[PDB]
Amino acid sequence: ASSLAPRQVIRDGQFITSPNGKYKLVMQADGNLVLYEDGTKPIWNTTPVGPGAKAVMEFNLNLYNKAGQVAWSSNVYTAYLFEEFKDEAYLNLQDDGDFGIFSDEAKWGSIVLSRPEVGVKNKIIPTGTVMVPGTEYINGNYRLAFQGDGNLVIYQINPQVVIWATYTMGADRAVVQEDGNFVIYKGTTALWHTHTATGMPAYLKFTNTGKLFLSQPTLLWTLKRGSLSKPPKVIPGQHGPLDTTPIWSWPHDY
Ligand SMILES: [Cl-]
Ligand SMILES: [Cl-]
Repeated sequence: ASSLAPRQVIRDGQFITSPNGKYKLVMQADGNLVLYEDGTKPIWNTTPVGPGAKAVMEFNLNLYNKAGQVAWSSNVYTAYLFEEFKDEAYLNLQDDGDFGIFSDEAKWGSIVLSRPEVGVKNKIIPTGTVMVPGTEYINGNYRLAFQGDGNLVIYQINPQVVIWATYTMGADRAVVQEDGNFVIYKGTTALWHTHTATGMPAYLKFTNTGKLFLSQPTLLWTLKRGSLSKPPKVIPGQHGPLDTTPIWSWPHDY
C-alpha cells in the first residue's frame, strides 16, 4: 500500500511504499520516521524519539513518543481543525518521493447526514470507473449494483432490502468522471447526475452503512511543497490491492 487511512497507526517497522517501489516511509522501532530511496538511502527523517513510539494519521500525520506526546507533526496550516477531519483525512506517498495529505468534503450524497458517522469505512470507486450492467460492490452488509435493467441500487444484503436507487431504467453505463461529476447515461444521453462538475476528478465513497457519497481530492499539504492554500489539480494514481483510500499523483510545481 502507498497510503494511510484516517486513524491508521504504523509502528515498529511498519511502512508504506510508493507505487513504483522506489520510496519507503517506515516508522522504525527506534522511533524515527524515515523516508528511504531504493531500500538503502535515507533521504528524510523526523530523527528518532526512542522505543515505544508510533505514527498516526489523524488529519495531521503525528509522531507520538512512548509518553503519549506528539513529538513531530506535519502541521498542516488550517483555519479550522474539527475532530471529524481526523476521521476523513488520508495520506499518499507518490513516485517522486513526496507524500501528501488530503481531506475531502462530501460534494453530493445519497442521504444528508445529521452528524458524521463514527467508525464508518468507505469502499472507494476511483476516477474513470465505468460501471456496466452487472457491476457490483460489497462493503459490509451492503451492496451497490448497477443492474441489468440500468437501475443503480444500494441493497442491504441479509435480509435483502432496497435502501436507495436512481431509477435510471435503461441506462447502459455510469461514469465516475475526470470533470468531477458522476453521470448515468443511456449511450451518450445523460439520465441522472450528481451536479458536481468542477474540473477536479471525482471518486465515490460507498460505506458499510449503506450510503454513497461523491468527493474530489483536496490536497492540503506535502512534505516537499508545504501547506497549500488552494488545492492543485491532481490525477488518479496507481492503486494496489491493499490500498483502501483514494490514490493520486501531483506535479512538482506550478
Ligand atoms: Cl531530514
Ligand atoms: Cl481501511
